[PDB]
Amino acid sequence: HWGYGKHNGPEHWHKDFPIAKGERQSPVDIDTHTAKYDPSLKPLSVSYDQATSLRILNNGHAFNVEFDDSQDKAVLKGGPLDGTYRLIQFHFHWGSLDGQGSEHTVDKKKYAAELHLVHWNTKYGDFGKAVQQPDGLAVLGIFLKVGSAKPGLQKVVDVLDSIKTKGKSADFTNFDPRGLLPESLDYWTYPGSLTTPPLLECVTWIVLKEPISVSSEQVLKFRKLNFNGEGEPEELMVDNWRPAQPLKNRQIKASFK
Ligand SMILES: NS(=O)(=O)c1ccc(CCNC(=O)Cc2ccc(O)c(Cl)c2)cc1
Ligand SMILES: [Zn+2]
Repeated sequence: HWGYGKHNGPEHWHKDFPIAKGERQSPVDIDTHTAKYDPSLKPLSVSYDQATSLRILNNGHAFNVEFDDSQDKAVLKGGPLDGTYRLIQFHFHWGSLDGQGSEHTVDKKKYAAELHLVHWNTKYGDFGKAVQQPDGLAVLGIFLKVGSAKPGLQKVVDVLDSIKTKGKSADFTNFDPRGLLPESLDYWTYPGSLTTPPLLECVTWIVLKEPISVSSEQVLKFRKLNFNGEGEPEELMVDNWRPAQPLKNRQIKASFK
């Protein structure tokens, strides 16, 4: 099916998923000098105190740390968001080299990786229904640069050996996602889509200005994962990012000056 190779990559997705050339596709390049400061935006509220992580899965495209979203245990509110959005999972997109890997770019600059904390609007009952709504999801994006290690990410790095191939999963309870956040919550926001098929245009993107630093050794372990399943020829899971798409008729708002 779809992937990140030369024959099934982003350039090919539009054939099976025509929405790939849609009105509000993601990611996009964030031109910092074109974004408009919006004084009406309310403070962003990240409430992850009662977060309940459950499992980590290699789905052949990336790895997901899944949470229990049967109640409002971990939610995102405020900012450009109306209502409550529950955290369902988080994952990353990364490159084969430190100079590439992120999906969104800042003034054309590419980061080593990008973290996506996915949340769904509770007004819609379940994730499946939410992806069919223009304001169904809220994804918090965090850029990762290479430098000093991120203590809060090590627990994720150390379990990757147990889910090397597609389809593999492992118990991953008691993980605190608050350990992956930077100091500042300053952000940029715009209406977009999922960055992978089905590419549904149901996302309110909130991208933080401040990146987090991770060590070369931590990102190197991300690159040892496989796109393939067990017993199959090895294809390293690297460069699983979609490039920037046309902004078209959209405006990016900033929470800061
Ligand atoms: N890179 S990104 O923009 O943050 C991002 C985030 C999340 C997704 C997963 C979307 N999955 C489905 O749509 C399948 C589904 C369909 C019905 C369901 O009930 C359930 Cl649970 C799942 C893709 C990309
Ligand atoms: Zn993503």
